[PDB]
Amino acid sequence: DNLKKQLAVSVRNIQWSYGIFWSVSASQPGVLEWGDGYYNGDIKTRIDQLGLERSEQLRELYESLSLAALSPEDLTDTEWYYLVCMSFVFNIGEGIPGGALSNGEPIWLCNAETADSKVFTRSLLAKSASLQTVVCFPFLGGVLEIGTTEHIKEDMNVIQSVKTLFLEA
Amino acid sequence: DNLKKQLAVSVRNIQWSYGIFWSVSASQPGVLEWGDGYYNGDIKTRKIDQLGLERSEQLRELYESLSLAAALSPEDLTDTEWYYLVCMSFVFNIGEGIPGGALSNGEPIWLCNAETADSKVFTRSLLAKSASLQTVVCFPFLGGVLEIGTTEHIKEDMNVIQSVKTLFLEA
Ligand SMILES: [Cl-]
Ligand SMILES: [Cl-]
Ligand SMILES: [Cl-]
Ligand code: NA
Repeated sequence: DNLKKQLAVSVRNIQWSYGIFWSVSASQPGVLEWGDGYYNGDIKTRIDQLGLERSEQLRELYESLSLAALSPEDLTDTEWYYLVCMSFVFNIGEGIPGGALSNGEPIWLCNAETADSKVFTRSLLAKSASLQTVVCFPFLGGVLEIGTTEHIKEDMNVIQSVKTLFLEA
Repeated sequence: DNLKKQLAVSVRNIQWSYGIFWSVSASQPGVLEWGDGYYNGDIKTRKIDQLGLERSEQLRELYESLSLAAALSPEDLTDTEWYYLVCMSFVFNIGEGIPGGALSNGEPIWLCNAETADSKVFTRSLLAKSASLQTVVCFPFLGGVLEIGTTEHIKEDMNVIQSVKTLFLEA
């Protein structure tokens, strides 16, 4: 699809730090890759109703590193978490996105920064980005991930609220 | 084992910004991958470390964390350090880019104004531009490819390649 506006409305509404849609590979069944995202976090360096520009710029920088443009020194540590997630690919069963696809239900990580590296492969990247809460759930034939620098106890109403905001955007 | 001390002596001696040894994949004939490097460029942060290996070891540690005691965070790096770090991800087919070109041709490729090089010759010309790297040189060496680059404009000088190989083997 193109999911950019849906991701933006839903992340900005719940006021979390970022969202990613992990989509199933066209070529490799049961392999998740980066589909699209929205970055809603802090920046240190500077009609777009939904503030898509910084997300489009982080994407452009990722594409140039992986072979008003941003340079690497412009990013916060939270922006680097967002950008390096674009490189990640998950086998069904693998990590929190692969886990959520296989299990067919949410994985809600509180204290994500301390999660076992075999449950959450990104726990140390989360720690450097001050990301505390990370949530993955099956949605639209892929996996929707949201994370925040805030500590939020497991609340299935947040997931319901994102799916609804997403589908009505 | 490793080339870290050899790379350090030779890059620090010629006073260039960095060196990389691209080594042929054990698994894939004619594919180059990152073997080892030495970063000799600017920084913005701050047992005897004679050759200043620590920052190179820290840039490697940060790369391994990004690809899944004084560890670096991404915000700590200069734009030249980012060139050095993202090179660790790159893989080249024989014939492909300047390292693959150097392996295939069996001789040096000396890029001046590397920031303006055609992207089919030098895949990294825009990364070079963001890192203020002007001169990039690859040549076959030890069954792989040695790459050196600098923020300076240095016209083609095969005596630089001779001095690096000699410094490298006498290190
Ligand atoms: Cl020094
Ligand atoms: Cl290249
Ligand atoms: Cl030059
Ligand atoms: Na994970």
